[PDB]
Amino acid sequence: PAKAAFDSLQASATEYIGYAWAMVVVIVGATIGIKLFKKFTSKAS
Amino acid sequence: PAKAAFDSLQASATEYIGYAWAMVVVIVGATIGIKLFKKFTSKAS
Repeated sequence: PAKAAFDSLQASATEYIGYAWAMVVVIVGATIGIKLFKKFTSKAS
Repeated sequence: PAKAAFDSLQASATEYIGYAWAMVVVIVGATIGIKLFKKFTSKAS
């Protein structure tokens, strides 16, 4: 029982890591994009 | 008669001790296993 329990728990943890990574990638890309747009547009002009 | 009676009684008691020990070993192993699984899985996560 411990075998299956721990294996399923690890698999679920890995999937959750995957979804979390996708979401943080999206969020971080958006925030760095807005910051870079602000900085470049402000300084270059 | 007392010789045989007491010897048979002691032998039967010893066998009963054996079966009882086997059963308690199984039960205690199971309960400690479930408790340890709960504790480790809860804390480690």
